[PDB]
Amino acid sequence: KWTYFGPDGENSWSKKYPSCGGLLQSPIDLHSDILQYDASLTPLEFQGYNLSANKQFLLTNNGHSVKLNLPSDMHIQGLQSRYSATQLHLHWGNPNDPHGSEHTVSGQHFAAELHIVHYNSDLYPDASTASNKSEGLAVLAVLIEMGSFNPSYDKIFSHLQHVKYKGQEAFVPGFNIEELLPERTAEYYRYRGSLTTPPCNPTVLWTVFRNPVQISQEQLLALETALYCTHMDDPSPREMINNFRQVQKFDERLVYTSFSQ
Amino acid sequence: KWTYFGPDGENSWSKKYPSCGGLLQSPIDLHSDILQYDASLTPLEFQGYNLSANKQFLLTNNGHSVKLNLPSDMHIQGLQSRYSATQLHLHWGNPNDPHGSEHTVSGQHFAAELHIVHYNSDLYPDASTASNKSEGLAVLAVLIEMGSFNPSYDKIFSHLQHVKYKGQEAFVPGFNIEELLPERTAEYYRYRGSLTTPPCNPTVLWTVFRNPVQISQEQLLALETALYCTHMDDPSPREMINNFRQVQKFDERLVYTSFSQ
Ligand SMILES: NS(=O)(=O)c1c(F)c(F)c(S(=O)(=O)CCO)c(F)c1F
Ligand SMILES: NS(=O)(=O)c1c(F)c(F)c(S(=O)(=O)CCO)c(F)c1F
Ligand SMILES: [Zn+2]
Repeated sequence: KWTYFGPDGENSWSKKYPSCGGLLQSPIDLHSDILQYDASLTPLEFQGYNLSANKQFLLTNNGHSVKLNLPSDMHIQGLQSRYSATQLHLHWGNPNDPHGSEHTVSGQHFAAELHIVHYNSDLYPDASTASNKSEGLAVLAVLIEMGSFNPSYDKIFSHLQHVKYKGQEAFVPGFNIEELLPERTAEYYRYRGSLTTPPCNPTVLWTVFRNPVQISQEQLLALETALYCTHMDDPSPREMINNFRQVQKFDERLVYTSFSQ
Repeated sequence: KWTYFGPDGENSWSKKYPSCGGLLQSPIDLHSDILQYDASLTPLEFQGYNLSANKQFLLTNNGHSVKLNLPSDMHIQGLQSRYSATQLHLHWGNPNDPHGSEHTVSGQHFAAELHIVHYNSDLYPDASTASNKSEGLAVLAVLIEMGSFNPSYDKIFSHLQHVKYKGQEAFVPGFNIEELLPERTAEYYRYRGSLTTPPCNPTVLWTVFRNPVQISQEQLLALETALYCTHMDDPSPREMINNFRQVQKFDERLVYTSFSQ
């Protein structure tokens, strides 16, 4: 299987996953020279993000990240098709180099990055069918930096203790996923790109919010140190750290912004 | 048939060149979390770098960078063996994006990068032999920013038109190679890494000088429009632009600095 380190690391993904060496690869550096204001980029509307407190949602350690399954009535309104949620998950660095976002801004990482994955439910029945198809996916990316304690992110992080090892699963009671989004979600970067993980299909409409969220030093350290990418009984355990892809070349292309200011 | 762009680009190099997916890969981003001062890193001495103006040195297109062959009596003093020079070459961007260094510093690219490749001549008869042996090679890297015209670099750039296509060769009169190095060569970054091109052997002792040199906008444009990766008669010409590898993960590796700060 693929990993972020050693022989099955990202320089080797294209051997079993040819799209990882093809066009439109993500993530990318978002820097001034390639930004272009596009007045067409109006605010997204987040529908069904207030998940029933009476429902429980599956949290899984899948050996690559921690993922929370989301219901298909949750969706984004404002794009060419309805894009329905399927899962969220995170990417981070490590305590010695706590700079593990996937996208960078003017060459700089953030501490971590949250992805809320949606699929084109007008065209496809589910995210696995959509993922390799034209206009299949839309991902929202939130950049995460260290700062004040974030009660909303703790609604996920308080369960990490139950998903410590690969394959493990816990349930999270519904809460308002919109609380994980930053201020002024009207301000965002938008470009066409790819999954940042195998099979790297170039099927993702990216929206990366301009403003980061904050979590505390303790929360960031918790995320960096809670999980393993190996099964519980593995005699050679490995910590799940540095689970981000390096930035990809992006030449003669623009990233559109909904802000000029 | 490896390239820097498209289907045979750097995410695919490991399909033919396994070490490109292995450990110790270069280049890297030099940033504070991975730096450590090392007082044992004393100044290098550059011996036989003042090449006779009455002698000439072969410049060649190899379809990857322009390389200038260097004589083996040119060498570095100060490492744990004598390292004798073999060649120098460059990496650069393109006219519309002059940001093609390989190493970055705190997430920023420089305009271009000069590599002066040396091999351990105490142990090996030639750089090719050395290149697949541990610490077989020592490369000096100079970061190049856009600035003032540089007459010394122009001693190379003025000959580019005789080496416009793959396989072409030209002769460059000797000059003092030390004129290509920056100020305060005593301050450098040192780490164990790899070739930045196929076959990506993890056999380089890297020294990246702290301080950049300048070349002008017109010199960068000349360099970025002078060369092709393809033969003269190729019916599908490809410009030699953007010939730099993305930075590589580097964790549980430190970069040692000969400067505190
Ligand atoms: N990092 S990323 O947001 O690019 C990304 C993933 F990591 C990811 F795992 C999926 S996926 O929803 O698992 C594919 C459908 O089965 C994605 F669809 C996806 F887009
Ligand atoms: N730009 S770089 O300096 O790291 C570099 C290479 F990438 C590189 F491949 C070689 S190489 O030793 O000629 C090829 C070995 O078969 C080099 F010699 C070399 F110096
Ligand atoms: Zn992701």
